[PDB]
Amino acid sequence: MQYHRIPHSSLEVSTLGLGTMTFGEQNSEADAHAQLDYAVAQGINLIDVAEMYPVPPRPETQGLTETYVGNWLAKHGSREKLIIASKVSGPSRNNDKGIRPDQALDRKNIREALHDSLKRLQTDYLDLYQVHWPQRPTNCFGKLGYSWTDSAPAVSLLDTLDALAEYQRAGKIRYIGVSNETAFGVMRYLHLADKHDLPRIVTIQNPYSLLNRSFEVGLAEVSQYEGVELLAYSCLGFGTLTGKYLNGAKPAGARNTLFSRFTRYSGEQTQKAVAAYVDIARRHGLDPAQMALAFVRRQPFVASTLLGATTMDQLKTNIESLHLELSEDVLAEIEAVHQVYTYPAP
Ligand SMILES: NC(=O)C1=CN([C@@H]2O[C@H](COP(=O)(O)OP(=O)(O)OC[C@H]3O[C@@H](n4cnc5c(N)ncnc54)[C@H](OP(=O)(O)O)[C@@H]3O)[C@@H](O)[C@H]2O)C=CC1
Repeated sequence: MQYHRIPHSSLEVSTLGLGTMTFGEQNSEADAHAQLDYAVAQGINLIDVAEMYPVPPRPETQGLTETYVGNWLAKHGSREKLIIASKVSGPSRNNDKGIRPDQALDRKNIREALHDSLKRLQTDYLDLYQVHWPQRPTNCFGKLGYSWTDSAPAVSLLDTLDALAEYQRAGKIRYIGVSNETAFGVMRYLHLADKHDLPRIVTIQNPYSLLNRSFEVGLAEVSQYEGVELLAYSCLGFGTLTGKYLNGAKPAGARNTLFSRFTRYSGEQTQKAVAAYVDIARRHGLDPAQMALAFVRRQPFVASTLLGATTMDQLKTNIESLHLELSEDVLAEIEAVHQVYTYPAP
Protein backbone atom coordinates (compact mmCIF):
# COMPACT_ATOMS: atom_id res chain seq x y z
CA MET A 1 0.00 0.00 0.00
CA GLN A 2 0.99 3.61 -0.67
CA TYR A 3 0.10 6.45 1.69
CA HIS A 4 -0.51 10.18 1.45
CA ARG A 5 -0.07 12.85 4.10
CA ILE A 6 -3.08 15.27 4.31
CA PRO A 7 -1.89 18.86 4.92
CA HIS A 8 -2.79 20.60 8.22
CA SER A 9 -3.47 17.27 9.91
CA SER A 10 -2.04 14.13 11.50
CA LEU A 11 -3.75 11.98 8.90
CA GLU A 12 -1.64 9.83 6.64
CA VAL A 13 -4.26 8.05 4.51
CA SER A 14 -3.85 4.94 2.45
CA THR A 15 -3.99 5.82 -1.26
CA LEU A 16 -6.95 3.50 -1.53
CA GLY A 17 -9.78 3.70 0.99
CA LEU A 18 -12.74 1.39 1.59
CA GLY A 19 -16.19 2.79 0.92
CA THR A 20 -19.10 0.96 2.63
CA MET A 21 -22.40 2.19 1.25
CA THR A 22 -23.66 -1.22 0.22
CA PHE A 23 -23.09 -2.69 3.68
CA GLY A 24 -26.58 -3.50 4.93
CA GLU A 25 -28.29 -3.63 1.56
CA GLN A 26 -26.55 -5.65 -1.16
CA ASN A 27 -23.98 -6.80 1.37
CA SER A 28 -24.55 -8.65 4.59
CA GLU A 29 -22.75 -8.04 7.83
CA ALA A 30 -20.48 -10.99 7.19
CA ASP A 31 -19.65 -9.59 3.72
CA ALA A 32 -18.91 -6.23 5.39
CA HIS A 33 -16.58 -7.76 7.93
CA ALA A 34 -14.79 -9.84 5.26
CA GLN A 35 -14.20 -6.69 3.22
CA LEU A 36 -12.98 -4.66 6.22
CA ASP A 37 -10.66 -7.48 7.27
CA TYR A 38 -9.27 -7.81 3.70
CA ALA A 39 -8.84 -4.10 3.21
CA VAL A 40 -6.92 -3.72 6.47
CA ALA A 41 -4.77 -6.76 5.67
CA GLN A 42 -3.79 -4.95 2.42
CA GLY A 43 -2.80 -1.82 4.35
CA ILE A 44 -5.92 0.32 3.88
CA ASN A 45 -6.62 2.54 6.87
CA LEU A 46 -9.38 4.80 5.58
CA ILE A 47 -12.97 3.60 6.01
CA ASP A 48 -15.75 5.88 4.76
CA VAL A 49 -19.29 5.59 6.15
CA ALA A 50 -22.29 7.89 6.66
CA GLU A 51 -25.33 8.10 8.91
CA MET A 52 -27.53 7.63 5.81
CA TYR A 53 -25.99 4.37 4.62
CA PRO A 54 -26.66 1.93 3.23
CA VAL A 55 -27.97 2.90 -0.23
CA PRO A 56 -30.46 2.97 -1.68
CA PRO A 57 -31.49 4.59 1.54
CA ARG A 58 -34.70 3.99 3.50
CA PRO A 59 -35.73 4.29 7.15
CA GLU A 60 -35.78 0.56 7.70
CA THR A 61 -32.05 0.20 7.08
CA GLN A 62 -30.76 3.69 7.95
CA GLY A 63 -27.61 3.45 10.08
CA LEU A 64 -26.97 -0.27 9.41
CA THR A 65 -23.63 0.50 7.72
CA GLU A 66 -22.23 2.31 10.69
CA THR A 67 -23.60 -0.41 12.95
CA TYR A 68 -21.88 -3.19 10.93
CA VAL A 69 -18.63 -1.24 10.98
CA GLY A 70 -18.94 -0.65 14.68
CA ASN A 71 -19.57 -4.31 15.32
CA TRP A 72 -16.37 -5.07 13.45
CA LEU A 73 -14.40 -2.40 15.23
CA ALA A 74 -15.52 -3.83 18.57
CA LYS A 75 -14.02 -7.25 17.63
CA HIS A 76 -10.96 -6.50 15.66
CA GLY A 77 -9.63 -3.77 17.93
CA SER A 78 -6.52 -1.73 16.79
CA ARG A 79 -9.01 1.12 16.37
CA GLU A 80 -6.25 3.71 16.61
CA LYS A 81 -4.69 2.67 13.37
CA LEU A 82 -7.85 3.28 11.41
CA ILE A 83 -9.19 6.56 9.98
CA ILE A 84 -12.93 6.27 10.39
CA ALA A 85 -14.65 8.96 8.36
CA SER A 86 -18.39 9.53 8.65
CA LYS A 87 -20.87 12.19 7.55
CA VAL A 88 -23.80 14.26 8.73
CA SER A 89 -26.61 14.54 6.15
CA GLY A 90 -27.43 17.84 4.46
CA PRO A 91 -31.08 18.93 4.19
CA SER A 92 -33.32 16.17 2.93
CA ARG A 93 -33.13 15.83 -0.80
CA ASN A 94 -34.07 13.78 -3.89
CA ASN A 95 -37.45 12.87 -2.39
CA ASP A 96 -35.63 10.75 0.14
CA LYS A 97 -36.98 10.50 3.69
CA GLY A 98 -35.16 12.54 6.30
CA ILE A 99 -33.46 11.12 9.36
CA ARG A 100 -34.51 14.06 11.56
CA PRO A 101 -37.44 16.53 11.34
CA ASP A 102 -36.58 19.66 9.31
CA GLN A 103 -33.09 18.41 8.94
CA ALA A 104 -30.43 21.11 8.51
CA LEU A 105 -26.70 21.62 9.09
CA ASP A 106 -27.17 23.53 12.35
CA ARG A 107 -25.94 22.80 15.84
CA LYS A 108 -28.99 20.80 16.97
CA ASN A 109 -28.88 18.44 14.00
CA ILE A 110 -25.11 18.04 14.05
CA ARG A 111 -25.07 17.29 17.78
CA GLU A 112 -27.71 14.58 17.36
CA ALA A 113 -26.19 13.09 14.22
CA LEU A 114 -22.70 12.88 15.62
CA HIS A 115 -23.79 11.24 18.84
CA ASP A 116 -25.88 8.66 17.05
CA SER A 117 -22.99 7.90 14.66
CA LEU A 118 -20.52 7.48 17.55
CA LYS A 119 -22.95 5.14 19.26
CA ARG A 120 -23.40 2.92 16.21
CA LEU A 121 -19.66 2.95 15.39
CA GLN A 122 -18.87 1.98 18.99
CA THR A 123 -16.06 4.48 19.33
CA ASP A 124 -15.54 7.70 21.26
CA TYR A 125 -14.29 9.77 18.35
CA LEU A 126 -14.30 10.01 14.54
CA ASP A 127 -11.10 10.70 12.67
CA LEU A 128 -12.89 12.69 10.00
CA TYR A 129 -16.43 14.06 10.07
CA GLN A 130 -17.82 15.40 6.86
CA VAL A 131 -20.72 17.63 5.79
CA HIS A 132 -22.43 15.17 3.41
CA TRP A 133 -23.85 17.83 1.05
CA PRO A 134 -24.37 21.58 1.26
CA GLN A 135 -27.24 23.36 2.98
CA ARG A 136 -27.55 25.75 0.00
CA PRO A 137 -28.66 24.55 -3.46
CA THR A 138 -25.57 24.22 -5.67
CA ASN A 139 -24.04 22.30 -8.52
CA CYS A 140 -23.65 18.80 -7.14
CA PHE A 141 -25.51 15.50 -7.61
CA GLY A 142 -26.05 15.58 -11.36
CA LYS A 143 -25.87 19.33 -12.02
CA LEU A 144 -22.71 20.39 -13.83
CA GLY A 145 -23.06 24.17 -13.82
CA TYR A 146 -24.39 26.36 -11.05
CA SER A 147 -27.85 27.89 -11.26
CA TRP A 148 -28.59 31.11 -9.45
CA THR A 149 -30.86 30.76 -6.47
CA ASP A 150 -33.28 33.26 -5.06
CA SER A 151 -33.55 31.99 -1.47
CA ALA A 152 -30.65 32.65 0.92
CA PRO A 153 -29.98 29.42 2.80
CA ALA A 154 -31.38 28.97 6.37
CA VAL A 155 -28.08 28.07 7.92
CA SER A 156 -24.82 29.61 6.72
CA LEU A 157 -21.42 28.01 6.27
CA LEU A 158 -20.27 29.90 9.40
CA ASP A 159 -23.21 28.40 11.35
CA THR A 160 -22.15 24.93 10.28
CA LEU A 161 -18.44 25.47 10.90
CA ASP A 162 -19.06 26.95 14.34
CA ALA A 163 -21.12 23.94 15.32
CA LEU A 164 -18.49 21.47 14.13
CA ALA A 165 -15.79 23.41 15.97
CA GLU A 166 -17.49 22.66 19.27
CA TYR A 167 -17.26 18.90 18.73
CA GLN A 168 -13.69 19.11 17.50
CA ARG A 169 -12.76 20.94 20.70
CA ALA A 170 -14.51 18.19 22.60
CA GLY A 171 -12.35 15.60 20.86
CA LYS A 172 -15.34 13.84 19.34
CA ILE A 173 -14.03 14.63 15.84
CA ARG A 174 -10.33 14.96 14.94
CA TYR A 175 -10.67 16.62 11.51
CA ILE A 176 -13.51 18.11 9.52
CA GLY A 177 -14.17 17.74 5.82
CA VAL A 178 -16.84 18.60 3.28
CA SER A 179 -18.55 16.59 0.55
CA ASN A 180 -20.34 17.48 -2.72
CA GLU A 181 -18.98 20.98 -2.40
CA THR A 182 -17.72 23.55 -4.87
CA ALA A 183 -14.73 25.88 -5.24
CA PHE A 184 -16.73 28.73 -3.77
CA GLY A 185 -17.80 26.68 -0.79
CA VAL A 186 -14.31 25.38 0.00
CA MET A 187 -12.80 28.84 -0.23
CA ARG A 188 -15.53 30.28 2.01
CA TYR A 189 -14.92 27.65 4.68
CA LEU A 190 -11.20 28.46 4.49
CA HIS A 191 -11.81 32.22 4.69
CA LEU A 192 -14.02 31.72 7.74
CA ALA A 193 -11.47 29.49 9.50
CA ASP A 194 -8.88 32.26 9.18
CA LYS A 195 -11.17 35.17 9.96
CA HIS A 196 -12.80 33.56 13.02
CA ASP A 197 -10.01 31.28 14.33
CA LEU A 198 -12.06 28.17 13.55
CA PRO A 199 -10.87 24.77 12.33
CA ARG A 200 -9.74 24.48 8.75
CA ILE A 201 -11.41 21.78 6.65
CA VAL A 202 -8.83 19.37 5.30
CA THR A 203 -10.63 17.28 2.70
CA ILE A 204 -13.38 17.39 0.14
CA GLN A 205 -15.15 14.17 -0.84
CA ASN A 206 -16.44 14.71 -4.37
CA PRO A 207 -17.23 12.41 -7.32
CA TYR A 208 -14.21 12.01 -9.59
CA SER A 209 -13.81 9.59 -12.47
CA LEU A 210 -13.24 9.43 -16.19
CA LEU A 211 -16.98 10.37 -16.50
CA ASN A 212 -16.84 13.36 -14.13
CA ARG A 213 -13.55 15.29 -14.08
CA SER A 214 -15.28 18.59 -13.35
CA PHE A 215 -13.31 18.92 -10.10
CA GLU A 216 -10.54 20.13 -12.43
CA VAL A 217 -12.30 23.39 -13.41
CA GLY A 218 -12.36 25.06 -10.02
CA LEU A 219 -11.36 22.69 -7.22
CA ALA A 220 -8.02 21.22 -8.32
CA GLU A 221 -6.38 24.63 -8.02
CA VAL A 222 -7.84 25.09 -4.54
CA SER A 223 -6.33 21.70 -3.66
CA GLN A 224 -2.87 22.76 -4.81
CA TYR A 225 -2.71 26.15 -3.08
CA GLU A 226 -4.79 25.42 0.03
CA GLY A 227 -4.11 21.78 0.67
CA VAL A 228 -7.74 20.70 0.81
CA GLU A 229 -7.38 17.33 -0.81
CA LEU A 230 -9.81 15.13 -2.70
CA LEU A 231 -11.22 11.86 -1.33
CA ALA A 232 -12.60 10.71 -4.68
CA TYR A 233 -15.85 8.77 -4.88
CA SER A 234 -17.62 6.66 -7.50
CA CYS A 235 -14.36 6.24 -9.40
CA LEU A 236 -15.95 3.47 -11.50
CA GLY A 237 -19.14 5.48 -12.22
CA PHE A 238 -21.21 3.10 -10.05
CA GLY A 239 -19.51 0.16 -11.89
CA THR A 240 -20.30 1.40 -15.42
CA LEU A 241 -16.63 1.93 -16.17
CA THR A 242 -16.06 -1.82 -15.79
CA GLY A 243 -18.04 -2.21 -19.04
CA LYS A 244 -20.50 -4.63 -17.40
CA TYR A 245 -23.59 -2.83 -18.82
CA LEU A 246 -22.32 -2.40 -22.38
CA ASN A 247 -24.57 -3.44 -25.27
CA GLY A 248 -27.72 -3.59 -23.20
CA ALA A 249 -26.37 -6.04 -20.58
CA LYS A 250 -28.05 -6.19 -17.17
CA PRO A 251 -25.99 -8.58 -15.12
CA ALA A 252 -27.82 -10.22 -12.29
CA GLY A 253 -27.06 -8.81 -8.93
CA ALA A 254 -25.43 -5.62 -10.27
CA ARG A 255 -26.30 -2.22 -8.82
CA ASN A 256 -28.03 -0.79 -11.86
CA THR A 257 -29.87 -4.05 -12.62
CA LEU A 258 -31.26 -4.27 -9.08
CA PHE A 259 -31.82 -0.55 -8.51
CA SER A 260 -32.97 1.27 -11.60
CA ARG A 261 -33.26 4.52 -9.64
CA PHE A 262 -29.48 4.96 -9.86
CA THR A 263 -29.18 6.92 -13.13
CA ARG A 264 -26.21 9.22 -12.51
CA TYR A 265 -24.02 7.23 -14.92
CA SER A 266 -26.69 6.15 -17.38
CA GLY A 267 -27.08 9.18 -19.65
CA GLU A 268 -26.75 8.86 -23.40
CA GLN A 269 -23.42 10.63 -23.65
CA THR A 270 -22.11 8.84 -20.60
CA GLN A 271 -22.87 5.44 -22.15
CA LYS A 272 -20.96 6.43 -25.28
CA ALA A 273 -18.01 7.57 -23.21
CA VAL A 274 -18.01 4.33 -21.23
CA ALA A 275 -17.82 2.32 -24.47
CA ALA A 276 -14.92 4.51 -25.59
CA TYR A 277 -12.96 4.06 -22.36
CA VAL A 278 -13.54 0.35 -22.21
CA ASP A 279 -12.24 0.20 -25.79
CA ILE A 280 -9.02 1.96 -24.78
CA ALA A 281 -8.58 -0.50 -21.96
CA ARG A 282 -9.22 -3.57 -24.10
CA ARG A 283 -6.85 -2.42 -26.82
CA HIS A 284 -4.04 -1.78 -24.27
CA GLY A 285 -4.57 -5.05 -22.40
CA LEU A 286 -5.88 -3.32 -19.30
CA ASP A 287 -8.77 -4.24 -17.08
CA PRO A 288 -11.25 -1.33 -17.55
CA ALA A 289 -11.90 -1.08 -13.83
CA GLN A 290 -8.24 -0.95 -13.04
CA MET A 291 -7.53 1.64 -15.75
CA ALA A 292 -10.36 3.85 -14.37
CA LEU A 293 -8.94 3.57 -10.86
CA ALA A 294 -5.33 4.16 -11.87
CA PHE A 295 -6.40 7.31 -13.74
CA VAL A 296 -7.83 8.74 -10.51
CA ARG A 297 -4.89 7.64 -8.35
CA ARG A 298 -2.30 9.44 -10.43
CA GLN A 299 -3.94 12.87 -9.99
CA PRO A 300 -1.89 15.05 -7.61
CA PHE A 301 -4.99 16.41 -5.90
CA VAL A 302 -6.33 12.99 -4.96
CA ALA A 303 -5.35 11.93 -1.45
CA SER A 304 -7.33 8.71 -1.57
CA THR A 305 -9.71 6.80 -3.83
CA LEU A 306 -12.80 5.40 -2.01
CA LEU A 307 -13.35 1.93 -3.45
CA GLY A 308 -16.73 0.23 -3.70
CA ALA A 309 -17.18 -3.57 -3.99
CA THR A 310 -19.99 -6.07 -3.48
CA THR A 311 -17.76 -9.10 -3.74
CA MET A 312 -14.36 -10.14 -2.55
CA ASP A 313 -13.08 -10.73 -6.07
CA GLN A 314 -14.08 -7.15 -7.01
CA LEU A 315 -12.31 -5.77 -3.98
CA LYS A 316 -9.15 -7.83 -4.77
CA THR A 317 -9.09 -6.56 -8.41
CA ASN A 318 -9.66 -3.00 -7.31
CA ILE A 319 -6.87 -3.00 -4.72
CA GLU A 320 -4.54 -4.56 -7.30
CA SER A 321 -5.06 -1.46 -9.41
CA LEU A 322 -2.35 0.06 -7.21
CA HIS A 323 0.25 -1.62 -9.34
CA LEU A 324 -1.00 -0.34 -12.69
CA GLU A 325 0.77 2.71 -14.08
CA LEU A 326 -0.85 4.22 -17.16
CA SER A 327 1.23 4.74 -20.25
CA GLU A 328 1.70 8.03 -22.09
CA ASP A 329 -0.30 6.49 -25.00
CA VAL A 330 -3.23 5.47 -22.84
CA LEU A 331 -3.25 8.89 -21.16
CA ALA A 332 -3.40 10.59 -24.52
CA GLU A 333 -6.25 8.40 -25.75
CA ILE A 334 -8.19 9.19 -22.57
CA GLU A 335 -7.66 12.89 -23.19
CA ALA A 336 -9.00 12.45 -26.76
CA VAL A 337 -12.17 10.70 -25.57
CA HIS A 338 -12.65 13.33 -22.90
CA GLN A 339 -12.59 16.08 -25.54
CA VAL A 340 -15.51 14.33 -27.28
CA TYR A 341 -17.35 13.49 -24.07
CA THR A 342 -16.57 16.29 -21.61
CA TYR A 343 -18.02 15.88 -18.13
CA PRO A 344 -20.87 13.66 -19.28
CA ALA A 345 -21.99 12.46 -15.84
CA PRO A 346 -21.98 15.29 -13.30
N1 LIG B 1 -20.03 11.62 -0.51
C1 LIG B 1 -20.93 11.10 -1.31
O1 LIG B 1 -22.05 11.78 -1.72
C2 LIG B 1 -20.71 9.73 -1.88
C3 LIG B 1 -19.77 8.88 -1.30
N2 LIG B 1 -19.54 7.65 -1.85
C4 LIG B 1 -18.46 6.85 -1.24
O2 LIG B 1 -17.67 6.23 -2.22
C5 LIG B 1 -17.72 4.81 -2.07
C6 LIG B 1 -17.62 4.21 -3.49
O3 LIG B 1 -18.74 4.62 -4.28
P1 LIG B 1 -19.38 3.68 -5.40
O4 LIG B 1 -20.37 4.48 -6.13
O5 LIG B 1 -19.77 2.39 -4.75
O6 LIG B 1 -18.05 3.39 -6.26
P2 LIG B 1 -17.78 2.89 -7.78
O7 LIG B 1 -18.15 3.95 -8.73
O8 LIG B 1 -16.40 2.44 -7.77
O9 LIG B 1 -18.81 1.66 -7.93
C7 LIG B 1 -18.54 0.48 -7.17
C8 LIG B 1 -19.55 -0.62 -7.58
O10 LIG B 1 -19.15 -1.13 -8.86
C9 LIG B 1 -19.20 -2.59 -8.85
N3 LIG B 1 -17.81 -3.00 -8.98
C10 LIG B 1 -16.77 -2.56 -8.18
N4 LIG B 1 -15.59 -3.11 -8.63
C11 LIG B 1 -15.89 -3.89 -9.70
C12 LIG B 1 -15.08 -4.65 -10.53
N5 LIG B 1 -13.75 -4.66 -10.42
N6 LIG B 1 -15.69 -5.38 -11.52
C13 LIG B 1 -17.05 -5.33 -11.68
N7 LIG B 1 -17.87 -4.57 -10.86
C14 LIG B 1 -17.27 -3.84 -9.91
C15 LIG B 1 -19.86 -3.02 -7.54
O11 LIG B 1 -21.23 -2.87 -7.70
P3 LIG B 1 -22.15 -4.07 -8.18
O12 LIG B 1 -21.41 -5.36 -7.81
O13 LIG B 1 -23.52 -3.90 -7.67
O14 LIG B 1 -22.19 -4.01 -9.69
C16 LIG B 1 -19.49 -1.83 -6.64
O15 LIG B 1 -20.42 -1.67 -5.56
C17 LIG B 1 -19.01 4.58 -1.31
O16 LIG B 1 -19.02 3.32 -0.69
C18 LIG B 1 -19.02 5.76 -0.35
O17 LIG B 1 -18.15 5.46 0.72
C19 LIG B 1 -20.19 7.20 -2.97
C20 LIG B 1 -21.17 7.99 -3.61
C21 LIG B 1 -21.50 9.36 -3.11
